[PDB]
Amino acid sequence: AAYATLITSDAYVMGVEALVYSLFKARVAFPLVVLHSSQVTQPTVAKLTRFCAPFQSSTWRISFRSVPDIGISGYTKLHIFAMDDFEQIVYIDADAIVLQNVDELFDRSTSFAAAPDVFPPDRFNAGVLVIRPNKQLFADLLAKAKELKSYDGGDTGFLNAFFPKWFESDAASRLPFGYNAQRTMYWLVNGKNPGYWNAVQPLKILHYSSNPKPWEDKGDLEILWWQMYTESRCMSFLG
Amino acid sequence: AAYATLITSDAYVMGVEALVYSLFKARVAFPLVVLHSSQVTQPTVAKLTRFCAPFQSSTWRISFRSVPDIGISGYTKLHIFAMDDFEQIVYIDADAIVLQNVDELFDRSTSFAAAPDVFPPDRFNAGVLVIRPNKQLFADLLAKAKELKSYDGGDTGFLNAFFPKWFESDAASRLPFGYNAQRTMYWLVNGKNPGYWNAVQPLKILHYSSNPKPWEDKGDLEILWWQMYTESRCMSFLG
Ligand SMILES: O=c1ccn([C@@H]2O[C@H](COP(=O)(O)OP(=O)(O)O)[C@@H](O)[C@H]2O)c(=O)[nH]1
Ligand SMILES: O=c1ccn([C@@H]2O[C@H](COP(=O)(O)OP(=O)(O)O)[C@@H](O)[C@H]2O)c(=O)[nH]1
Ligand SMILES: [Pt+2]
Ligand SMILES: [Pt+2]
Repeated sequence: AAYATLITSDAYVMGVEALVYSLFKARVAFPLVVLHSSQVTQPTVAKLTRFCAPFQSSTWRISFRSVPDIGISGYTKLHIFAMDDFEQIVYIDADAIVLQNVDELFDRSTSFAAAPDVFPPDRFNAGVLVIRPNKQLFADLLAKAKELKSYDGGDTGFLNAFFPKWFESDAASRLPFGYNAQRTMYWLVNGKNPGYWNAVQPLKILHYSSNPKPWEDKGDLEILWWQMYTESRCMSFLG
Repeated sequence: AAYATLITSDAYVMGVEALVYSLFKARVAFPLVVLHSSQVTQPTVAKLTRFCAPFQSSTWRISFRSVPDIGISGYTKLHIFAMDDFEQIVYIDADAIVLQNVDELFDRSTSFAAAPDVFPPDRFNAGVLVIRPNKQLFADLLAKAKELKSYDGGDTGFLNAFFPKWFESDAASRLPFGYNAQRTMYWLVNGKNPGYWNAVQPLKILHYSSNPKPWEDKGDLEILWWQMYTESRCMSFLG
């Protein structure tokens, strides 16, 4: 079992660093694999590998894996389904941070789990996926991605077309919102109805969906992201 | 089995009339019970009973039932759980309209079903409920409503505190969004991402949540509500 994340552009390296460190703080008991695609230049990989070295120990390994891009690079995320040297992968977008240990995600007995999106709430968001690799399933996702249109133009829209009955699936396959709390909801409800956000408990993974990404630019949640990233620099360089 | 709706103020009579007529157009094969509470004056009841008379036939009965208010009138909706001369009730808010026959809602074998809210998407909205009356459950809702706080100040927040594990329940108890398509989502996504709304298919019940209510005041969905209400006047008075 492993955590995985993904970087397909140099610019997202800071998101990966914030995420890596948040997993270190949470003391996750499972290794992490960082997938990087062709468009990520080698210096950025080396910089990221250096950043991560002080968090390596006998009890937690961070490893790196080159993966090829998948165009429509928008589908590069599909590679997790081919990572079949692992029985189970918990995948987290690089624009997310872990606030609390989520090791219990690996106790779900299902081949595919995801949390609801906000729009519409009976579809899932592809930023947090608990999957069991299956190279045959991977081959079918590759094929069907030349046939199925996505309602949001990206991997979330595609994966919902490939799994249109996710809302009907068992509770193991449907993660509570606190495992993928998208800031878009906070943006929309904080000024008027802050109680809607406070009802998301426990809040374990904060997802910084939509744009700009916090490293591309000061709301309360963005402040929380900068708290985590800058602490990660102190601990990497000075710890 | 019956459809039920609720009016607790004179001002909502137009919402009830739009809803009644939309159920007539959809040719629902189950009778409708309109609950009215103390605050609704008798003339408004008589006017509503007159409005509904041309839709009475040997094959569809609309009936009226006086119910007492339940304060915190915000909980008056809880009366559906005491309507135990019916095995099953499909409850619909008066600020909703039915676009397509929903008779299949009565085929769900569950005691309680509801559709997700948008905020957060793992809680349910109380505007469309498929329930099995149970006077004992009703007594407990009455009692627990003097103990449990609601995160939205109303019946939706209360019912989610009373049923906190709804998201984990089986598919029978979790209605697709198209059974309670709240216009708040359309308001929010139409200008930027209209494809999010178009992905809600089939769209069978349109819910005009938030304020103003369309009869209290011209977007595309409000135009759709006025199309239904004014047609209902023509058919009532002239048909
Ligand atoms: O320019 C990009 C776009 C995407 N990604 C990777 O693909 C994931 C999904 O894209 P993104 O999170 O930006 O989309 P959103 O969540 O806003 O829909 C990101 O988190 C990264 O892991 C990336 O590395 N660089
Ligand atoms: O002033 C009111 C408020 C509520 N209701 C009834 O209670 C339901 C729930 O209230 P509402 O739909 O206005 O709330 P919202 O959907 O905006 O949260 C309404 O649809 C009506 O059936 C009513 O008749 N008059
Ligand atoms: Pt993301
Ligand atoms: Pt409503």
